[PDB]
Amino acid sequence: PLESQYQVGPLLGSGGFGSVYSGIRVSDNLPVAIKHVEKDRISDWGELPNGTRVPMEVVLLKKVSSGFSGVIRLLDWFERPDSFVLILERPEPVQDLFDFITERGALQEELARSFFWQVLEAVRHCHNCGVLHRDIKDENILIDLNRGELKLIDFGSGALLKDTVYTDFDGTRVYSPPEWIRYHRYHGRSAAVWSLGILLYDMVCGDIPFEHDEEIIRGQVFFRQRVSSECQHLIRWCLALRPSDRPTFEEIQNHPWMQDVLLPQETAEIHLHS
Ligand SMILES: O=c1[nH]cnc2c1sc1c(Cl)ccc(Cl)c12
Repeated sequence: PLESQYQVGPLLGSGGFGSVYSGIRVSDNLPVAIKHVEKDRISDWGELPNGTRVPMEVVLLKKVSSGFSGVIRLLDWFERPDSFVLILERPEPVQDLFDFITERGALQEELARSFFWQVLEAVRHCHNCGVLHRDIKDENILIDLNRGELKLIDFGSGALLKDTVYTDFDGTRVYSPPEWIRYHRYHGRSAAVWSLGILLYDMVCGDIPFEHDEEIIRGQVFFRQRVSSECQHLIRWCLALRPSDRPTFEEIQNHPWMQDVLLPQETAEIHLHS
């Protein structure tokens, strides 16, 4: 044990999630990301199937790590006196969706469809595993640029999925539903669907629809870019003011805008230029 196991490269990012470095597993030259989180910046703690005091983020990542490639998988973790260190898979080359949208602007609908579909599969996988992400947004999605595959990251604001009301939240406010803003109360699935509507709008328009609380509460969607009526309808459906008026995951994936999605590799070859 100990970081004789890993060679450390450049800082890849830092923010609310901690600090993430590029890394190489010395053992087999596996590319990895190395994420440092300060103990004092951790509020939510859980314990393992084993039963040790770990950050909730480790509990959640363990529950979603395995066969599916929709989430960036936890390979290992270490405790330090003042911090935890997490070793995560690193696709190469990779770009986060926020940066991809910054570089390219509003996405063509065919591309947004494939991207949005993969996000839905990823979020469904988390929920099936009993994990609520609570911070779905472009900054928390990585693109494996050669494979055309999207991967969910930073579960540091998430929770165990439950069927009762959540009264806490520490994700991104501008992706948070009106019921959180007004009442400080939400249910996990319908909150997630709201965040998915914001993300979808973000993809086809090149920015998020709401910046202020009053915009969120009003729920009035203005399309700033040319977007098909089918896409507008799905977006408007996801952004329903009443949580029960929002579509289920099945209803989203069965929507006419979602039909005939590109395969990931088709997506990379057409849009990411493989
Ligand atoms: O978990 C993460 N949080 C924040 N950033 C990242 C991760 S993984 C990862 C990988 Cl693999 C490549 C590049 C970045 Cl910036 C991140």
